[PDB]
Amino acid sequence: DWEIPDGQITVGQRIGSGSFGTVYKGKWHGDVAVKMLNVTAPTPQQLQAFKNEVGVLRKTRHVNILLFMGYSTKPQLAIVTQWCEGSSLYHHLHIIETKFEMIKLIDIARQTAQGMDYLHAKSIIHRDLKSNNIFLHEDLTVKIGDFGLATVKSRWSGSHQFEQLSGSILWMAPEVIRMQDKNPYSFQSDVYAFGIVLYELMTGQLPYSNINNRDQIIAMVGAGALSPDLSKVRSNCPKAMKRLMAECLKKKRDERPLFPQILASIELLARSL
Ligand SMILES: Cn1cnc2ccc(Nc3c(F)ccc(NS(=O)(=O)N4CC(F)C4)c3Cl)c(Cl)c2c1=O
Repeated sequence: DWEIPDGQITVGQRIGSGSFGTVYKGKWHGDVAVKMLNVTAPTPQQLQAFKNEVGVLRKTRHVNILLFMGYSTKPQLAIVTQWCEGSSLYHHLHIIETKFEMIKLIDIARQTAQGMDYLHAKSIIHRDLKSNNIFLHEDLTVKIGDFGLATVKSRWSGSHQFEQLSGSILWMAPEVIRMQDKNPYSFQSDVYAFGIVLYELMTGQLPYSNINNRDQIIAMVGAGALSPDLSKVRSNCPKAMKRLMAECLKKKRDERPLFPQILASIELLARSL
């Protein structure tokens, strides 16, 4: 069973407190990450819902997916994963401004597509792909996290949905902003978020960095009147990668490619470097 009994995890350094929980470094058969959920004590029905969502996590066994290791309840709800040695892509790109060579940028994109292709092959929609939950383990291996607990994060009363929106807006497909079309969360909305990660890798920037006001971003992207400025792509970005990024970012979701195609395009342009 995957529940870790209380008393076994030792909590260490606080890594950061986001919209939905706080991550600590921990000790449990070695280094681990422990994400304490920022939520009210669950009801019996909610506790079962939480365990059912852990069922989704358990479907993932792939080197580009952050390794689920266990969960806690009786201290308070928590998800335990491996500890990644290194930083998130957000930290590299936008905080410490690591200067990756293009070959490495493409390899990070390739591994991220590899993990997303695996998730979609297991019928998992990520729903919140973004660079601060893509980790570069040992500066080599991409690990994708923060897809766990979909109903917990989006449906439970008091799950900080307003703060989650602020933290996700830059990666959010126009139809997820509006929530009006049928099944707004889809493989294709994950593709759009991945296109924004491609924009981050290939420009070094967050999209819309000339628009100070998140409130204009949400309205203008949701109305179909704003999209990332691909003229910011670096001069050494392969044309085929710029073309792929534009496809993933299409406003009309039915026009975006899915990850087998994305992965194949990236593998091809990586050989052609
Ligand atoms: C520097 N450093 C190093 N190692 C880290 C490891 C994990 C996390 N965060 C984190 C978490 F602690 C638990 C669950 C998830 N996501 S998850 O529930 O979907 N998870 C994927 C499994 F399948 C279940 C995530 Cl992302 C961070 Cl933040 C760091 C970090 O900052």
